[PDB]
Amino acid sequence: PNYKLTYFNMRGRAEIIRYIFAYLDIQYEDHRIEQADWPEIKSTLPFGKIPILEVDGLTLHQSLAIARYLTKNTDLAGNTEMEQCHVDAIVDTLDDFMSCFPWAEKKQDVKEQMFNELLTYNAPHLMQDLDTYLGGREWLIGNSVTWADFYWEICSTTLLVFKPDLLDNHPRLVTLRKKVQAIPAVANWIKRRPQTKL
Amino acid sequence: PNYKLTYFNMRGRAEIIRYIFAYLDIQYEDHRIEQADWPEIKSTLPFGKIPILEVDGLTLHQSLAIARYLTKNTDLAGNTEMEQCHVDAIVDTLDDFMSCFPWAEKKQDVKEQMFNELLTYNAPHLMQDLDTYLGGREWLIGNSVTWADFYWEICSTTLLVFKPDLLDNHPRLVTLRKKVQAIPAVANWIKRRPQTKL
Ligand SMILES: CN(C)CCCC(=O)Nc1cncc(-c2cccc3[nH]ccc23)c1
Ligand SMILES: CN(C)CCCC(=O)Nc1cncc(-c2cccc3[nH]ccc23)c1
Ligand SMILES: N[C@@H](CCC(=O)N[C@@H](CS)C(=O)NCC(=O)O)C(=O)O
Ligand SMILES: N[C@@H](CCC(=O)N[C@@H](CS)C(=O)NCC(=O)O)C(=O)O
Ligand SMILES: [Mg+2]
Repeated sequence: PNYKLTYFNMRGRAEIIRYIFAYLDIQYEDHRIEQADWPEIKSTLPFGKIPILEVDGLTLHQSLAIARYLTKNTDLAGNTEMEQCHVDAIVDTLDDFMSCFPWAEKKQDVKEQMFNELLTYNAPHLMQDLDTYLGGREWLIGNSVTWADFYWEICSTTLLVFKPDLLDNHPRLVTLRKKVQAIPAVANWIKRRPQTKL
Repeated sequence: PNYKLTYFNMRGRAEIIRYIFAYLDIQYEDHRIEQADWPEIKSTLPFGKIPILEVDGLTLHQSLAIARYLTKNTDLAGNTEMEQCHVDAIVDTLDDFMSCFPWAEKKQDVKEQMFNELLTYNAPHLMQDLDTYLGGREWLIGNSVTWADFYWEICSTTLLVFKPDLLDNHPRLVTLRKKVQAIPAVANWIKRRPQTKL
């Protein structure tokens, strides 16, 4: 099966998919577009949003729907039906927060305001909830790595760009990040991927 | 299993779970709370949000994570892995849009203006995408009903409270609502359920 992933030249919402392809050792075309090219592609898409994944002439959309599809019947999914629910719940909780940021805001003063509010007021409480949820366990769900751990690592990486001191009082969440980053397939991708801010 | 759903006295984010329970003929306690008992329960919740589902003492959160868990290994989920991806993608698309509305805004004039803005520009754009995606086909995904159809009907029911003429130029989306509402288990629930605005 031939895979083509289309997104902007960033980690962003597409990176979870990039991690999953790397972990499962699946070859794919990593198509990165400029904003100048986007409107022409946008107009042809059913819902006009990216990332999209083309699989055998069939265009999938929604990053987490795609991530779930790719991890289905693999070791990145939950090991029980209930664990799969916990995986989906943690990912959605993270996705809910990341989606609050006005990534596409053109007015800089309004953008900086919102980022500062979310990072200063809201982010610390999410960290507290995540840290308590993890407890003293090795991974977020179950006894082995899932794509929820991937998603945590990806979200936290972007948050740390704007607020470097986010996990100062959360050593266990730092440990989880480093374990995800230590997985060979993930480590390899982290080193070779295009180095962008977001 | 012993199920207990906790949410406000409204359809809201919980209604998709209530539809699935009714369609699959699965018994559960539909616990509806007032504002008075929310702070007490909120403290016991790992992530401080509802709906939540308690399954034999084990708590679950995130409405769509719970919905997907309940539809596991049924035809409601989608027949193939690819269809299940389409189902997930449509639901997330609808959920993304419904999440844009300022449901908890206390400034009534601000709320009015933001609702009007979303219903005038964004809603019609999404409706055209949904309508063309459905085409002249019977259901949104595949040959039979999925919980994506349920979710469309639920979301559109709330949207029609604020803009009654939203689907007046989309007869195919009106037809889809009617088909879902006519499903015996859904028809029974819609008659039974408490009457609320949202
Ligand atoms: C052209 N520019 C204005 C558009 C670029 C959009 C952008 O910066 N996307 C972006 C950048 N960083 C994070 C997310 C994001 C949003 C929601 C959930 C997410 N999860 C991981 C990243 C992520 C999204
Ligand atoms: C005053 N406050 C305590 C009540 C706020 C509850 C409320 O109005 N929630 C609500 C009401 N109507 C729709 C949604 C909603 C939000 C996001 C995705 C959704 N999908 C279906 C409903 C829905 C949520
Ligand atoms: N919930 C969707 C959201 C996708 C989305 O909104 N993507 C943004 C970029 S991060 C986009 O397409 N922006 C360009 C546009 O809206 O025209 C997902 O996770 O895929
Ligand atoms: N993505 C979550 C969002 C849940 C959510 O935010 N629910 C609202 C009520 S509809 C809530 O509990 N808000 C927290 C609060 O204001 O106390 C889900 O779908 O379950
Ligand atoms: Mg979501």
